[PDB]
Amino acid sequence: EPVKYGELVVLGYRKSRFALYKRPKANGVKPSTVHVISTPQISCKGQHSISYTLSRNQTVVVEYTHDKDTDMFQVGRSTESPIDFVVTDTITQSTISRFACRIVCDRNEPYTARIFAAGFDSSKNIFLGEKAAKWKNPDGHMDGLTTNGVLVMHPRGSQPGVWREISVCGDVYTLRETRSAQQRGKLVESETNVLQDGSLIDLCGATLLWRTADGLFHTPTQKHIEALRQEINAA
Repeated sequence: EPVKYGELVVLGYRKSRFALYKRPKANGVKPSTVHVISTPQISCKGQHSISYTLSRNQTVVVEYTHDKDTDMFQVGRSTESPIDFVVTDTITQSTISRFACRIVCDRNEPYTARIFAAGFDSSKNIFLGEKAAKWKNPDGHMDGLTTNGVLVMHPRGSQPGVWREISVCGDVYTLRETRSAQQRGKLVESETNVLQDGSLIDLCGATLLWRTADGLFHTPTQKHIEALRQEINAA
């Protein structure tokens, strides 16, 4: 009983193309207890945690727990243990993040893949410092954007679609004024962070092509070569 979620492919113009398979024992996490605390002078939890540091005092700490029905896959430029696919730039300095983003996959059918901005570090942490876009929504919960952000788009199946920012909790947002301003975009309550076949993900410095399991199983990505170049003409 082997199961492949799908595949990642680095668009040209540390490997080429990373496939994703349902790991034996669930990797996934999902958030729980929240702690809020002020301080004259970053902090977190010896577990999976995300830290939102609002003032020079108050800091929210969302401590993530084991999720039974999901697998996590981390992408970024770090080569430490928690990164599952190392992505280098697609050329000076270095734009991509060490822990760019997570791909969380449902372990039961139809094995949906969803993307989240930021990956946990070699310490189980995401840190969101003052100098980075954050907020609480009416839902009650905290959320933020990564400094550069993860941008996702999906084309019409004809193709070139619209680019969007992914928060650190899913939630789709319209682009910032300019790529990475502290001023975040606007919510899109009606779009999700689901990766449908042939979605594009810009990690800021590299682009990746998501491919659904059934996706590849019907069309080879070779036929989609021209469109991807016509569509990468969105930038």
